Amino acid sequence: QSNVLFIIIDQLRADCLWGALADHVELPHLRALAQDAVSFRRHYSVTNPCGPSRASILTGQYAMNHRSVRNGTPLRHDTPNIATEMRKAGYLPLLFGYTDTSQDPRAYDANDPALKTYEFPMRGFHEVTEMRLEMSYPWQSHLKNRGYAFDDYAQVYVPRPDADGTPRLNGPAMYRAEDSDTAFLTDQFLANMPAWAGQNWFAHLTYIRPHPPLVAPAPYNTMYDPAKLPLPARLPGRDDETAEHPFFGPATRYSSPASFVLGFPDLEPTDETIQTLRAVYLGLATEVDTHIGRVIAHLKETGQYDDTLIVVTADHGEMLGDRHSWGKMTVYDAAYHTPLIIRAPGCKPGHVVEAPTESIDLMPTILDWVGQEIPNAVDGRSLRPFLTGEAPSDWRQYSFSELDISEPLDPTLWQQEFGFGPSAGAVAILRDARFTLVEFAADLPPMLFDHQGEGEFRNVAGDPAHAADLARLSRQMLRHRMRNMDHTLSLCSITHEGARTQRRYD
Amino acid sequence: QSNVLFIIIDQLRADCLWGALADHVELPHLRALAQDAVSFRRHYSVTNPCGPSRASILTGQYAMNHRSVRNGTPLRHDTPNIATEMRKAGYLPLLFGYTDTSQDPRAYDANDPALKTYEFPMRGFHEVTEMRLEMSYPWQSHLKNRGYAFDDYAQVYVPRPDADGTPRLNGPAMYRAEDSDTAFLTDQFLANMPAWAGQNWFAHLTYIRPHPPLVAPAPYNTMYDPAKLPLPARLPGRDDETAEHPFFGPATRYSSPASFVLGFPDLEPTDETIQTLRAVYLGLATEVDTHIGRVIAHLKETGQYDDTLIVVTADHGEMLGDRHSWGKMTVYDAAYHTPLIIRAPGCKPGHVVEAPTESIDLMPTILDWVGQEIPNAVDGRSLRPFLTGEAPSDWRQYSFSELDISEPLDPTLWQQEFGFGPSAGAVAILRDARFTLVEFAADLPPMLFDHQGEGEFRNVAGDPAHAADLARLSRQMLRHRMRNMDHTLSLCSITHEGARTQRRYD
Amino acid sequence: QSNVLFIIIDQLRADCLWGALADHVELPHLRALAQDAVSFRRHYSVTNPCGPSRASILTGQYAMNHRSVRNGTPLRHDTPNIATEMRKAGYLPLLFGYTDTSQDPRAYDANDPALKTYEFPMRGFHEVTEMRLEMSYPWQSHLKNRGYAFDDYAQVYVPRPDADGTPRLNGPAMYRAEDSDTAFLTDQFLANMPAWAGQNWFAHLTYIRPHPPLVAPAPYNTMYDPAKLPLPARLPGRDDETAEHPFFGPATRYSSPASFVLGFPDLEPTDETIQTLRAVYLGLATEVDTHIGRVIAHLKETGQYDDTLIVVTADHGEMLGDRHSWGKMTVYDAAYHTPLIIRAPGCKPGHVVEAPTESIDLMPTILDWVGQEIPNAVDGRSLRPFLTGEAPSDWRQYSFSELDISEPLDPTLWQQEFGFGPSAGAVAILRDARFTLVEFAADLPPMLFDHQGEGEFRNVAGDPAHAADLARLSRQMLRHRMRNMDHTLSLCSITHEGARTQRRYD
Amino acid sequence: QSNVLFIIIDQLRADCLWGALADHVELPHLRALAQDAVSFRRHYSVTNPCGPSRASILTGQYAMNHRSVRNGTPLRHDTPNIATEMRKAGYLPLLFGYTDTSQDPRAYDANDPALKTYEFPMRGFHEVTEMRLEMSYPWQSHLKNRGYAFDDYAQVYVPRPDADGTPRLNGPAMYRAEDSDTAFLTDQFLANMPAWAGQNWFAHLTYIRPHPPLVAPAPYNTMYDPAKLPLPARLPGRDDETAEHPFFGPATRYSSPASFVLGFPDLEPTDETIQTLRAVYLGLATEVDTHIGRVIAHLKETGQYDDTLIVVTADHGEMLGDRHSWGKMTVYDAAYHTPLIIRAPGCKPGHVVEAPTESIDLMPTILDWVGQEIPNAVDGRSLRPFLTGEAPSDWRQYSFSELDISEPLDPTLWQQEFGFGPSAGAVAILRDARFTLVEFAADLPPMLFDHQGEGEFRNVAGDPAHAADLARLSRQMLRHRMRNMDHTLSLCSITHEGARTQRRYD
Repeated sequence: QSNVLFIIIDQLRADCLWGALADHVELPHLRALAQDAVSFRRHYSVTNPCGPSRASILTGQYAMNHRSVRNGTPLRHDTPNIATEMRKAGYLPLLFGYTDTSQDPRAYDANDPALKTYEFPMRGFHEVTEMRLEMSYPWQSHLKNRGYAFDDYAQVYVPRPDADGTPRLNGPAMYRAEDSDTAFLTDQFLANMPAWAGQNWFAHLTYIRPHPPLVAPAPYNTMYDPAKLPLPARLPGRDDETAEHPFFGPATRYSSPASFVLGFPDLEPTDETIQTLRAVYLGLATEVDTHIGRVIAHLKETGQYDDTLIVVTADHGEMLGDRHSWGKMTVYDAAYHTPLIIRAPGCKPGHVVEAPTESIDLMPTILDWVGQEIPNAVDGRSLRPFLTGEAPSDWRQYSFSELDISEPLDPTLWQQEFGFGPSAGAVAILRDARFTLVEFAADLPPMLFDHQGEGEFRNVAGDPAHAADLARLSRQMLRHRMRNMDHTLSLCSITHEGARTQRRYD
Repeated sequence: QSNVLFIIIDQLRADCLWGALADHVELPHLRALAQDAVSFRRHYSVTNPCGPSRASILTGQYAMNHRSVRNGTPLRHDTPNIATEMRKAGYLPLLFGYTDTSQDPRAYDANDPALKTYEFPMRGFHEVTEMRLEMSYPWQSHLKNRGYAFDDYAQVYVPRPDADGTPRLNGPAMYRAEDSDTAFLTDQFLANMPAWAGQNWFAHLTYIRPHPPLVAPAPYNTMYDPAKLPLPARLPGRDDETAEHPFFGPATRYSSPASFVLGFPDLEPTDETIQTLRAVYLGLATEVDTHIGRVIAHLKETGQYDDTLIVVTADHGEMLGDRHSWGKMTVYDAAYHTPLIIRAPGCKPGHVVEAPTESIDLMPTILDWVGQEIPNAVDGRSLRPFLTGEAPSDWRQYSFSELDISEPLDPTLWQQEFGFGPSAGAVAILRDARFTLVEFAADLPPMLFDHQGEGEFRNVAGDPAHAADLARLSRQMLRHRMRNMDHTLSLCSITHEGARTQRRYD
Repeated sequence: QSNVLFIIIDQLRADCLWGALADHVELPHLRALAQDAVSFRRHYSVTNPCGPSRASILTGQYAMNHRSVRNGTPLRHDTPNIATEMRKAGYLPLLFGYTDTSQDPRAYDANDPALKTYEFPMRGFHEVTEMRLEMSYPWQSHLKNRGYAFDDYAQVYVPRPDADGTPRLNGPAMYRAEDSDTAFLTDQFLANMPAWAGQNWFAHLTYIRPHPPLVAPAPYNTMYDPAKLPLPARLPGRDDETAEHPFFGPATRYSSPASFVLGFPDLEPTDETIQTLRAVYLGLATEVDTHIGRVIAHLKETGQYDDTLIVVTADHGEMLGDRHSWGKMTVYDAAYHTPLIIRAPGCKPGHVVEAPTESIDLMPTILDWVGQEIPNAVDGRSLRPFLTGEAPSDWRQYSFSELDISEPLDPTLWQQEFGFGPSAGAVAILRDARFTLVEFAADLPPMLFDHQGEGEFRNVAGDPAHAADLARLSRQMLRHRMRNMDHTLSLCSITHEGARTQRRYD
Repeated sequence: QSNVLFIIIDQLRADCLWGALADHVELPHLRALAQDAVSFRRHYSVTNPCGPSRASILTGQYAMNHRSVRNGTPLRHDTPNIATEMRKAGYLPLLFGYTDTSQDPRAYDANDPALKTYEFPMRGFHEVTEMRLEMSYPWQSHLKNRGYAFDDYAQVYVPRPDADGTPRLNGPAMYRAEDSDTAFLTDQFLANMPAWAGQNWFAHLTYIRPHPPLVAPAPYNTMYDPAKLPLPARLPGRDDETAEHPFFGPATRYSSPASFVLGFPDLEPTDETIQTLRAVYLGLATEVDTHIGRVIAHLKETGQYDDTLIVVTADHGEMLGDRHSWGKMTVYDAAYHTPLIIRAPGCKPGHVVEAPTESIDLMPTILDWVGQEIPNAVDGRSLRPFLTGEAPSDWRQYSFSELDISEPLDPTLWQQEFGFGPSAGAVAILRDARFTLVEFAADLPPMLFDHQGEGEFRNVAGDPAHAADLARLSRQMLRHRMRNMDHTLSLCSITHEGARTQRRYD
């Protein structure tokens, strides 16, 4: 009677659902859901990459609090999360896919498998289908049982070359559409959900696609013509990007078209190459949509659609060639701006939210809706007021994101160039109505983007005419960090009668 | 072979040992130790009051990390501390006094005595003598057994009135000097240490005095003439103090001479009153000094002096009427500037350190000296290079302190006047060679004190001529927060072979 | 290169593989494995029912040590088990089916799903396929997706009635053979194991069948003619069984043919009924065998058969009408005597073991073979010496089993009749070469079965001619309990240099 | 309002307070308390020695359950004890002395001081004064400060030799009576208890004396003439003792007069020697008595006597030359029979209890009286009904004791002579109204003592006339083990609504 369906699409841009790229991709099921629900237009990931972003989404805390700042950085074992809190509400959190959680070494034996991968499922989640990108054993066994020939898992991602053996960038995937990673995970959800109907269930479905190595099964590989797509938003050359801030030198080098596909090691970043990858990515998104329609159809068929809290989002964005860069290890909005659709029984269908919302607001929304206590450790705030077309009077007027550009055992390109250590790798972003401020822990100058001017296309931090804006935004950023320190026990008080707690948000 | 003697005097100002007040107080044993050891002249508490400031000293972390931000705010049970780490080195940490540790409610039964007091001993410490200000059962029993008449513990702190019954502000204490709180604790140390000689011991001895309720046993009560003491450093009136920044309104109103003594509820803050309290305070510091000489004499007599790491400091300072304020719930240096003497076998005797040192540097110094691994959670750095007259090239160039002006269950005077909640109570101080910057989490403007100008006697943050200094120092403060986030697991990495760690400090 | 395949068949009698019933059932794959491996002929479960038996098999301890004495009795969270110990060896224990583990309430939130079922998976096991008898959600969803009509899970177990609607006892199951519980679990193993090939895997496959509610899909339902089967071994009537020991009154009443099937509430225990249930049970065993052949074929096809430790056993026996009783809540051998086949690279193929072996010997055998330390808590001993046709000189000369006939919240039929409480429900069995002794914690007399006389068909404990045998066996039983008390820390010693441990078995 | 005073005298025989030795020793304060309270005449320790016997008293469990079976054998960290349970009731358990608790290696760092001694204080106890026999640092420091000359702690226990330097067996102790171990501990209790008056306190005071090395300060050393004392109860020679059962060979050889004193390595067990040790022991018991009178006087003086639950007992007994043996590593009653006096407001003064009581009954009595839930793990039963002169109808009809004659790292004299390992060291004793039965885990025959015949002076287990009594008592012993298995979670049940518990005791 009270179900929770939490879908995370890895790496889908907000502008593909609504915005600059929306008219160049077919997303009917996601657009039909938005039409029958609440869409959040100013929704941003609080951190990057995949690991820190998921840690934040699943714990409801900023990276400065949860401290799983990089892929492989452990998360404290006693950190309250959506699964642990939903278990207190009597739910068995069902997992279809991955959580990308780096386990606490203090909670396991040194030789335990859980400490050998940063793709490991988070404490509290009950895994029904394991579908981690680097280990998709059920999907790999499915392809082997289907009669697909592959001596290595990496061979599965190589696009089919031409008849003459010539490698083809947008060549169809070695697997048919019905045997794809997207189709298979959806099939596993539909093979396991029927018996859960009637009881209160919590299902967490995580789609990797669209995501590198970029390959799509027939007909999605060529469904979109690269020649009819818009070119990425970028300055004329890679050196013009690096000229805006020295940070962009390592950023445009971190990822490339050559690292986003398998079988093309010497791949040149030409307009033909860039547009092909862009078309493959969009085809993978239409494939995800198609399979999401089947998930929705199942809820309607079982009469469970109206009695379910549906949460659809993307973990982080993707540059997609924008600003001569790929991936999400950068400071531009496209790496953080993510779609968010929430359907709840009695919500305002077709309602569009313009207020800044954060990835950390998801966990408290779910707990609020089920009627479970939100821990004080949670930095995020429930989006429930927005569901009935309203809003809280004391809402955020800016959004905040973090990044870490250090790696403890293998120094990053930024560390090799600028010479900072792994305690000074933190980057912070503050998105104000007019400005975007970027501040580094390391000895790198701030970035300032004026949306009333050139926007993200010009770093104006060195301009003395913007000194008062720079000082005001940086104090606003300083205050945010001071107002959002670890609240696990900071609102508890030791009194003569015992320990007494104060609720963080009223 | 390797002993550790860690003495902490509560509320002793740095300027009493060396500085403005040094010539008005006799501290021969502390000054003799400084002459035979290393003195740290720019040593500051990283937080306040007692509880937070004790949590920082004993954990080696900033309050932003340990999160025991106010008296009664719980400290995480799994937080590494000097006692837990010394236990790994094979030491039994002996406690003579108090730690003022607010226990983790998650680690105890709801009705446990440990959760009813914020004066409770820290995990790992083995208590030999209990001597917490609000308790002191061994000392209270010593007083009853010696035949002192008192129906309430609060009666013990009331100064002896005149023969005619007239209350006397600097009246001698009810107890004789040999029966005092200072004498009794020293006697308990000397009644228990003889059998520890020969074995490697770690003793932690904590003197409350000098500390309110201000009362000194004969002859200390009147040893210093209030009429011959210098007046406090202050602006002419209370309104001049508060005109500098609104924070000082509630800050000068938080403590008073009337709250620093027992039996004078209507006590007027006259110059006669202020100077009397100041003379009583200095008399208690001299009595602490005489008893510390007995502790040193014991080490020399047993031939344990040369083979012992001696650490002598104060937890925090005391305004003592300076700037029309009392206590340590403020932002001025007198509340944080603390004496620090370190004697180690082979140190440079009489060496004076001018580099900025922090209270969090004590725990890593002890661990380094015993040869025990310093946890990555520790924000402080070992002072060991300074002991042989050297100094690390990458050492601190500024000091950092924090305060919390909010109370979750009982709103403070600042909360009542300024309207902020318990998530916005944080204050931060950055002490640069020239400037001191104060920044609030709440919507209160910064403070800026120029030490080449009027010093602390003028807040220059609103002066346009200091706008560039203000912006530069605030970025330096922002970077400090970003460079010192929780390091418990942030330097650990999940690899294909298991979890691997990176050492924080060089 | 070093794999572990651990198969548990729930409720299969030892005499079906080799013995009295072997010639009346086809088990070719299990018999082919025995021909190419080591068979253990005197193998007994140390406890009953399913829960305590599994607890013992998975922990390697007697019920007197693990204390999970009934279905629903919690097992201590820190109890070392095969999964926790295999995780230390670097294995991810893969679960296909169930463990029937009652979780520790001290380790979970009061409202957690893990505390609402005693079928919950054991700590350390990674569940790939959930197949718990009372909740087979993947199998129930498979039947629903296949187009099977059922409004209740209990309807799935009702045998197909005749054309005219007349209920038929050995009617075929509502599901076809390819859609059965046995077939489905085997399919899930084969859908997930291919990608594990090459790496060291540990797979735990648990078959419920043969087990009530007795129903078999076509053609297994009628494959064996009830008219050509031998009748159960029993005294002439139910009252003759109860006359041997008053214990047998509640035992023959606990289970019945009517409780072993669904859709026959008034089912009479006629010879026609008893033989039909017996034929259905044997058909379910041939179905299990058939699917085990597919598991073996997969290992051979992948070239993983010779490099795998294969362990095949049954958890507990089944009375199957023997002694006018059904199930395993009794003291006769048929309830405990279980098949055991172990194949290891380099073992003696076709070797038959006659020495008494216990269910607790499985966990130490696996750990020994992988080269992982066996905890001292483990009461069982490695069967590795028997694999090369040898045996240890200090082996057991008797086997030991336990049962609990109390229920804390709902008093059993034994408690209602004899009037004992839930601290006196323990029963103990000692199987000597000649005698079997049964001793009760409650005020019920012992049982003594002389195999050189009438065997289990006559309780001779009241015969004064057997007083010396009774006294000798009871002292042997007393000594066994005293020699097998909780060894978790009893072999550890606190010394002046620290804690030192002594290995339980050399 | 509700105080708990728990005094434990180490090694005081029951027959010294009332019985065979009572007329040869002055115990006025203990006898005055018995006259104003309830005395338990059939009170026995459930295990031995000190460590196991202290673990049973403080946990309320049999050694078969708590498993700290020898000195140095760790006790599980999560074992509920009197201190942990009293902390739930809001009490701070104050310790004056020792608990002799072997800590759990799983709960501490490998190098922790707590894992280097089996005299370490039990979890939950708040140590006020440390006074363990192998340590006693406060008492050793009291001795150095008072000016006693000793270069080694062992020199303190050497009796003062004659003027000519001739060693004297009953020579006065080096220290004066006012400086003794007994006097000093009492002084520490009285120096710390005054400030606890008014509040609800729980004080645990543990006197080592009477206990080896046997030495008494003047005038106690010679207060009793060894020539006027009765000789021990024994068979004529050592070989007569050992002829009764081979166990007594190593048991009479384990301790001797030479091992019960310091400075006499070649001490002959003559009647003069034996009687001298006996007179010294009785003199130390009289000195314990004088100091207990001061503890009682304090309660009366403060008006806290009538409002306090007073529990006075001994941990175990002492052979004292009886049966040619010393100490408590034996099976005779003198090693277990201990005095027990309980005073509670409203009890029947002068009431004498004859029912069998056990050391495990103390913890549940205290918890019951304070109104705190008794855990199911507790094997003991509250003695509260007996306090008002009543007796439960389902009370004990026999008492049960255990011993362990094995040592994991250093094989005992029994292991060396009989050849059994450290899993077979358990001994069990059952005291019936007429018989005493002794059963070994190792292959040693039982002992049977008829109290209507020769008592303990003849082992009658081999007599055919006692074969039926032997079999009956051994079944009663078997049933006791089966009725008292670990109850930590065995009465908890996993249900569809969660975990539900059943109360152990009626």
